[PDB]
Amino acid sequence: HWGYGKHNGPEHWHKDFPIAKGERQSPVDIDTHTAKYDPSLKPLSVSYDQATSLRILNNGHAFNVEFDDSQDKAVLKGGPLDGTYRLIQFHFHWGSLDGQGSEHTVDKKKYAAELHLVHWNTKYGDFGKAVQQPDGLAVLGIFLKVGSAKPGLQKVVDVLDSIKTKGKSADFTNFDPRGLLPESLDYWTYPGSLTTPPLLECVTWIVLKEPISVSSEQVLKFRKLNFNGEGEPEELMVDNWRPAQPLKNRQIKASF
Ligand SMILES: O=S([O-])[O-]
Ligand SMILES: [Zn+2]
Repeated sequence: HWGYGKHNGPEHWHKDFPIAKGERQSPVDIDTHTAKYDPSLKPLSVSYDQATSLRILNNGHAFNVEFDDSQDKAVLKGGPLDGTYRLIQFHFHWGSLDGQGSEHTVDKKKYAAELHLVHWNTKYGDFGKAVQQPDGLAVLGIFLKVGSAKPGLQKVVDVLDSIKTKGKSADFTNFDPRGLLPESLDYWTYPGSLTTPPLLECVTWIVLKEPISVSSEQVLKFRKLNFNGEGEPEELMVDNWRPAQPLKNRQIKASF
């Protein structure tokens, strides 16, 4: 099965998912001198006051915080988006070391981790239908740098103990995604895909300029998770990041 090891790593995915070599693959390197300031791009609109977190799950490649997406409770609009995108889940990508973890890179600079807030276009009625469309998904990308602790993240840090191995889930209600957002909403956008199999090219990437800082110890607990199921040989959940893919003439636009 696909994973991040030498035998089932990103360099092998193409065999099972040929799209791996597609035209709008993610992630990419964000070259700051090359991105284009586009003045016709609107401010992002993040309405998360009504978000309904449900549970946290270890799915073997990361941990997903899942939300009730049966109604327009936590949504994203504006920016380069047309229509309403409902928040479904959020997860991270992190490294074995603080000098790596992020998927996206800024001027070839890698951050300690990358937060992904996954949203789906509501005119397609369900997540499953949306991944089949060019504009089915909106993914908010936030970088993590090691510094001071992030208040807002501790609730997550605390439950990781209960979902140590693959297939474990925990109740995780009343969690507010707002405590994960940076002050500024300045962004870069490009059309890309899912960063994990099936790597479908259904994403409008929205990558935030301003990183959020988290402490060493916060980051250390992510690294305690296991890719493996319970009663199996232990394999620490580390470096679950896909390297940068060719931009192939796509244009990266900037809101600033
Ligand atoms: O949401 S991204 O990792 O496919
Ligand atoms: Zn992701």
